[PDB]
Amino acid sequence: AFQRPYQYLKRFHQQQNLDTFQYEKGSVEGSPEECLQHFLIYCGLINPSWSELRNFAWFLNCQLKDCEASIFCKSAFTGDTLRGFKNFVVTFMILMARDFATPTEEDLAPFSLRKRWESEPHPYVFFNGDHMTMTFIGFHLETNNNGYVDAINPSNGKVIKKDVMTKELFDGLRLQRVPFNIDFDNLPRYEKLERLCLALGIEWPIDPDETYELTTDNMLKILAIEMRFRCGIPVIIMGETGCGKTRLIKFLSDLKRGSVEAETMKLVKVHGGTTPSMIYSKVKEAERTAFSNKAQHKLDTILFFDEANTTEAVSCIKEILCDRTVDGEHLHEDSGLHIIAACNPYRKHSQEM
Repeated sequence: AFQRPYQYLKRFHQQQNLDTFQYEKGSVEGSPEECLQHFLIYCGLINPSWSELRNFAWFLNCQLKDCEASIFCKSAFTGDTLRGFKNFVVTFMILMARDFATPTEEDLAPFSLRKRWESEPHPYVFFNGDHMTMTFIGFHLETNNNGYVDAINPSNGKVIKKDVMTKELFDGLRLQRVPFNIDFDNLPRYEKLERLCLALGIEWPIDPDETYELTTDNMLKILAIEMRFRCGIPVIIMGETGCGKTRLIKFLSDLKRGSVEAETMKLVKVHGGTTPSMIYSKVKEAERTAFSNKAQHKLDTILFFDEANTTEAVSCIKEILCDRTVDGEHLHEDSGLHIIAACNPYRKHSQEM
């Protein structure tokens, strides 16, 4: 997980071609401090933790794994004019990592002060695992006067990521007919559902509930959640009780299961009275249910914690997924279970209130 992004970014540091195959499964020469510094500099954070670097590492790992899952490298080999694409890839991965995991009264400074909201760009590109294409939601591309293409956002304008790549990649992908710059504010329900099921790696798209209007921001948040618990990053959703959260991942799980009538979404209401024993019991029972579902259907269940902040056991809600442990026993990485939690924001009342 820490190796492959290191192998790519070490060669990305000094501008060099990468047409030679990578992932040799053996450790090439590498030193601790050089890779540590390289991960530090390209992350954006000036004072990052170790968890943030781990999160960036797993995100790059999962993104490169998606890249090798598709046949883009093989198509580059067989078409013989597709290189330099990986440079645009890696630049965009830095961009979405900066969109993902670089956060930032005198006592709510760490908690209430939220430097980033949903009123920020979400340029989202995924290499789907079920198919051999790529999909884009949440951003637009526009050509510039220096021969390159810049990224712009809806409702405003922005000049992020100047000087990305040349025109040969654009010509190649236009030959491959991949949906670049598709605006989802004027697309019908069937096509948006097809794109969503293409992105989540879901086969045989079936409508679970037509009444669930699925906006562009809904693409962004659903795919962010799925990406978060695909790459292994803990899923904590800092949305107010106003925002629709339970319905969101209920819809996600309903699509994920497809047509089975088993129990795939376990909704645990977290609450002030949630003693730690409550949490371990619920997680263990849902973990046995996860064994059953994975063994019988090759299907992944989800354990969703509602308002997982009012309890005094938020550390219990943290250990189950940050370091993969429940009540002091190492949870099984093979088991198969997506544990997500929804944490309420922090803000004082208005003084008159």
